[PDB]
Amino acid sequence: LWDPTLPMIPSANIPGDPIAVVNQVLGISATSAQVTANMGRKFLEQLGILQPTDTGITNAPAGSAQGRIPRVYGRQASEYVIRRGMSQIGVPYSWGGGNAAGPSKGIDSGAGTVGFDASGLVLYSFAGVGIKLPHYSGSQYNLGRKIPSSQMRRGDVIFYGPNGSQHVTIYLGNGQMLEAPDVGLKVRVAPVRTAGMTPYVVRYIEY
Repeated sequence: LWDPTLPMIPSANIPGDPIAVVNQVLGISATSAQVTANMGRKFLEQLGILQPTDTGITNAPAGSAQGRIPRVYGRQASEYVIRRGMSQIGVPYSWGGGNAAGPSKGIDSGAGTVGFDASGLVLYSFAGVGIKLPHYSGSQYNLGRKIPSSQMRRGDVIFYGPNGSQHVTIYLGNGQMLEAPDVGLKVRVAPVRTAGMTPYVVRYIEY
């Protein structure tokens, strides 16, 4: 039922729209959704397609094959997401860690450690193009569009455990995935594991 290489428990479940940026000097703070909207608007502006109605949030309604980002720009969007995640290789794992702005202090166990957990890394990566994801893998599994796992494609998101609750990674193609794996390790590229994998992956960006 679970990937037996990792703890056989649900991943950290961080509610709502957490504060992502705190600047004590300037006296400001902002949430993950704020940062994500701002990045989404910048991305749309860089494609030449920003509209006054755009908040910057680009998610498709769950199950729809139509999101805000045009299909002709989806490969570019996906590659930007992957670049963002890959830039984090070497950052420590932290249980509960990460927000749309970068690694962060975790929760519970991970309260004294700045880093990413699996769903935190995924949310950070996708935030660069305005795709807003909750900080819990099981909730991430309910968004986006399902693709059969046998047909996973670079940029799709792989899940593990019941309800996708254990672990989540970004598929890179060629049998490799980007993940924040477990305590004492760092964000890494690793071979895809099939044990405990859900029968679908999730696609957030169409192309």
